[PDB]
Amino acid sequence: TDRDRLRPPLDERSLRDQLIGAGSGWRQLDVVAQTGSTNADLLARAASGADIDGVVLIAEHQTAGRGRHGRGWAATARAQIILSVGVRVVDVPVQAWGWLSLAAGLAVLDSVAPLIAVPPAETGLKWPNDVLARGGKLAGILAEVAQPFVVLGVGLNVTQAPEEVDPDATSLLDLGVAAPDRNRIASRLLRELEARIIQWRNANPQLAADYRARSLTIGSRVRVELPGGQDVVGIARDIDDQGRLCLDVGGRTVVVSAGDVVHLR
Ligand SMILES: Nc1ncnc2c1ncn2[C@@H]1O[C@H](CNS(=O)(=O)NC(=O)CCCC[C@@H]2SC[C@@H]3NC(=O)N[C@@H]32)[C@@H](O)[C@H]1O
Repeated sequence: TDRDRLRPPLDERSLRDQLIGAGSGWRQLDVVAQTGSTNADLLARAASGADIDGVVLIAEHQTAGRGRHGRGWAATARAQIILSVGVRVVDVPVQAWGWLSLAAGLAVLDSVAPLIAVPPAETGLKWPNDVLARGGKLAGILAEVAQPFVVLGVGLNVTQAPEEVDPDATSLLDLGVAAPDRNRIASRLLRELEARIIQWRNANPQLAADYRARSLTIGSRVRVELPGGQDVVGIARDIDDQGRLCLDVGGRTVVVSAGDVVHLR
C-alpha cells in the first residue's frame, strides 16, 4: 500500500519529446493504461500490416504477460517498466538474431546499474534473458520472431515487490533505490537499447565484449534445464556467434540454443 505512493504514472508526452526526433531512431511511442501483453500487441499490429520497426509500446499495467516457453509474467500497475519495441531484422543473417535478445538484457542492465549505491554480489546477466541483482530477477526479456520483425519485450521491476509477482524476483526499490524515477529510467533504457540494436545490426564486436563483461553465467558451474525436461550439468564457458550457450561437460562441448540456467556453487 505504501509503495503506491512511490508509483506515479509515466509521462507519455515527456518520453515522446525525449525519444522521438532528430538523433533518435524511435518512430512511435505509446503508453497504455492496460493491456494483456505488449509483445502480443506489437505482433498483432505487424500481423495486420503495420511497420513496427522502431515502434515503442509501454504499458502501465499488464494482465496476461508472457514469459519464455509458454510461461507467464506477473505485474501490478505502475510497479514495472513494461515495454515492447519492434525491430526489423530481415537485413541481418538469421544465425545472428539470437544476439538481439542478449543485447536487450545488456541495455536494461546498463540503464539501471548506476542507480544502486553499491552493487551486491550476483548482479549482471544470466543467459539467455535475465537481469539479476543480488541473485534476484530484476528484469526478464522476451524476443518473438515475426519476419521481417522481432518484437523485443522487457519487464523491469522498479518498485514491484517479490510478494506481488514471484519469490525469486527483486526490484530497484528492494535493492535500496528509495525513489526510482520510471520516466528517467525508461528514457535511459530506450537510449541504451537503440545503441545496442545498432551495434547488433552492424555486428559490432563491442556488443559481445560488453555482454561478456556483465555475464554471471560464463565461468559458472550451471545446471541447464532443456526444453523437453532434460537437465545438463556443466561449466559455462562462452556464448557462440548465434547467441548460444557453450558448456564444458567433463571435457565435452555442449551447445544449448535455449534453456533455463541455474547457477550452482
Ligand atoms: N515480475 C516478475 N519479476 C520477476 N520474475 C517473474 C515476474 N513475473 C513472473 N516471474 C517469473 O519468471 C518466470 C518467467 N521467466 S522466463 O525467463 O521464462 N521469461 C521471461 O523472463 C520473459 C519475461 C518477459 C516479460 C515482458 S513484459 C513486456 C513484454 N510483454 C510480455 O507479455 N512479455 C514481455 C515466470 O514463470 C515466473 O516464475
